[PDB]
Amino acid sequence: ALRWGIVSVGLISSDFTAVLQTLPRSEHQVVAVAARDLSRAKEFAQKHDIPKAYGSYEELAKDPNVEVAYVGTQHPQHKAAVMLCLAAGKAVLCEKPMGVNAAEVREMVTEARSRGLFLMEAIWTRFFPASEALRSVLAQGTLGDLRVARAEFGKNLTHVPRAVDWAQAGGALLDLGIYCVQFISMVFGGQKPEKISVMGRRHETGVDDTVTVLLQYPGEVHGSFTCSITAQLSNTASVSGTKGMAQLLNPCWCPTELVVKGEHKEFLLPPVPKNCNFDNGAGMSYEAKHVRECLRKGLKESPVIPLVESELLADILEEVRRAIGVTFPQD
Amino acid sequence: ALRWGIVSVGLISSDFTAVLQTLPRSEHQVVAVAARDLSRAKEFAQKHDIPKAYGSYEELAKDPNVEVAYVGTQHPQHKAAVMLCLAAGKAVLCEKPMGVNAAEVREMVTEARSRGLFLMEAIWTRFFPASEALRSVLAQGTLGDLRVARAEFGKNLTHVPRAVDWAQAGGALLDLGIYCVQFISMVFGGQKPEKISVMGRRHETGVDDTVTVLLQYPGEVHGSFTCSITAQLSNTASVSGTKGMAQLLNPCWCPTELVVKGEHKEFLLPPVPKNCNFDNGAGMSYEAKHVRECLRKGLKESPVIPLVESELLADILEEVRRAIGVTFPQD
Ligand SMILES: CC(=O)c1ccc(O)cc1
Ligand SMILES: CC(=O)c1ccc(O)cc1
Repeated sequence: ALRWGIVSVGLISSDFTAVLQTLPRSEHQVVAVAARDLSRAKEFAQKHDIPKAYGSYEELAKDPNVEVAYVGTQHPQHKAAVMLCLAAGKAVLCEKPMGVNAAEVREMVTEARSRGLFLMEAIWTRFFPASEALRSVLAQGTLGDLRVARAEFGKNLTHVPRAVDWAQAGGALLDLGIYCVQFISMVFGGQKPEKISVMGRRHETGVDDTVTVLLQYPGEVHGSFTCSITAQLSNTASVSGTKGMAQLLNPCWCPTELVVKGEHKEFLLPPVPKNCNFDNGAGMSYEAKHVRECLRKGLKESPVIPLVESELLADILEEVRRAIGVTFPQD
Repeated sequence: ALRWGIVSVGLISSDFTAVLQTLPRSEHQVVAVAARDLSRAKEFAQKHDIPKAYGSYEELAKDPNVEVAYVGTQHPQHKAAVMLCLAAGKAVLCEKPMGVNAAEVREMVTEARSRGLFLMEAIWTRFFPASEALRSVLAQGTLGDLRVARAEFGKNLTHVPRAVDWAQAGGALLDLGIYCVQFISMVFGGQKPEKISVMGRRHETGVDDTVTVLLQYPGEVHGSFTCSITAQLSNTASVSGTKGMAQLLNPCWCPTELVVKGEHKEFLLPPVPKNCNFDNGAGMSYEAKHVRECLRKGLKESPVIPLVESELLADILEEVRRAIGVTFPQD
C-alpha cells in the first residue's frame, strides 16, 4: 500500500483523508497526521482512524513509515511544509496553488528534482474523467483547428474567511483563477503564452476581487478567463475550433458533464464519501489514484501536471496579479 | 400609418418587409421598394404586395409618399443610401452596422442632425422584451454593484458567402462582434471605455476570423467578448455583480430567455411571420414598433440607441479591427 501522511488538519485535509479511506486498502493506507499542536492532531486521527499523530510537521516528515506526504495547509504555509518533506525523503502531493509566487514554485521544484523525489501540484480537476475525455477530444481533432478557449469561475466568497484574507494569500486569482489558467494551459498543450493582458479590481480586504485575462498562445489561438470573489459567473469552460465547441459544465473546477458539439456525456462521481466540505469532493480520488500509479512506475513527476508546467502556471498567475498591482510580502 | 419604403431587396429586406406586413395596417404601410434594377424590384413588390417599385434608390428617396426608409443593403452600401434618403427628407432606419468605420457613422449622424430628421441603427436585439427586462434588472440594482460583463457570438459562417468577403466588409467583428459591443455598452450605460485590448486572427478571404476583446469601463468594471466566423461559441451574454448574474441565453443576438439569479423567464416571439431567412426574424417587429413611437413623439433619434452611442459603437469596433491590422479601402 502507498502509505500516506497528512500534513495539516483543516477542511481540505478532512476531505482528502476521507477520500483516501475509501480506496482499496491494499492500494492506500493513511498512516500518520501532523498538525501545529498535538491535540488538534490526536482529535483528527481519532475522528479519521489514523494510527499515528504528531504535533509538528517535522515529526511527520521524519516518520520512516510515510512514503508520500499530502500538504493541505493554507496558501502561504505550503512552501516550508513541502521543503521539510522533500528534505526528509518523502514524495509530496501539494495543494493548489503549489506556491504563492513563481519563486516559491521553482524552489520546491528544484529541491524535488535534486533529491530524486516525486512532487505534484494537486490540480485535481485534471484527473476527472470529464477532463480526460476532453483531452481525448482535442487529441482526436474532433473540433477541427482550434481558435479560442474560455473559462470562468466566480462566486460570492466574501463570507468565506480565508478566501478574502491578505495574510492567507486569498483573492480571486489564487483561489479561483488557478483553475482557469490550468484549464487554458491544458487545452493548448501546456505552451507558454506569447502575451497577457489583464483588467481587474481590488477587494477592500487587500486581495483581488474580479480579474479578467487575455492570453495569446502560439499558432494564432488565444484564451480568456474571468474570476471573481464577489460576482457569480457561469462557471463553465470551453474550447472551440473550426468544427465546433467542447464545454465542461458548471461546476467546471470539478466537472461531471462534457458537451461536445451538442452531444452531452455525464461521468458520475464515486459514491463515497458523501458529506464533503467542498463540492464534488469525492473527485479527489482521481488524483490520489494518479499519485499511486506514478510512484509505482517510479516517476518523479506527473505527465499530466509536469513540474515545468506548474512553474509556468505560477509565472502566469504572478504576472497577472503584478499587472493589477496586487503584491504579497513573499514577492 | 407610418409609410415605409424598402431600400434593397435581399434576404434581410424580405424578413423586414414580411414583419412589417404583419403589423396593424393603421399603424404601418409598405408603400414602395427600390432595387438597383427595375425588374428585381417589380418581382419583390409582386411577391410582397407593395404598390410601387423603383429601379433606383434615388427614386424611392424622392417618392413624396414615403415617410421612413429602411436601408437593408449590404455593409459598404449603407452610407450612400442613407445619405440619399436624408437629403430627400426621409427618416431612416439603417441596418447594422450603420457604417463600415467611424467616419461613415459621423457623416450620417451629422446629416441627420443638420436636417432635423430621425436616424436609427437597427440593432434589433435591444428591443427584444428579454433585453428590456434585462435593462430593468440593471436599473433595479438586483445584481448588486456590477463587476463584469461577457458576450460571445461565433458560428462557422465560412460557407455564407457575404459573411467572409473582403469587399462586403464581412468578418467576425462586423457581422457578429457588433452584437457583443452593443450588449456590453448597454449594460454599462453607453459609457465610453477607458481602454481596449484585442487578440485575434485573420481569415484567408481578407477579413477577421476570431477576435477577443477586453474593455475597461469606468467605475472599475469591465467587459470581454469573443466573436468568430469559424468557431461555434456558447452564444450567450451575461452581466454580474455582487449579488448575482443575469444572462441572455443562446441565441443572445435575438434572445427569448433571460436567467436572473437562477430564475428563468421566457418571452415568446410574435407568431408570424414563420419562415424567415434569419433566425428569430419575427423579432424585427419590436424595432419597427419602436421607430413608429419615436416618430409619433417627434423624436429625431431613439433614446434606446442614441446616435451618439452608434458613433461610440463604431469607434470601438474600428479601434478593435485596427488593433489587429484589418483594414477596408474606406479607412
Ligand atoms: C473556493 C472553492 O474551490 C469552493 C469549492 C466548493 C465549495 O462548495 C465552495 C468553494
Ligand atoms: C450572421 C447572423 O446574424 C445569422 C443569424 C441567423 C442565422 O440563421 C444565420 C446567421
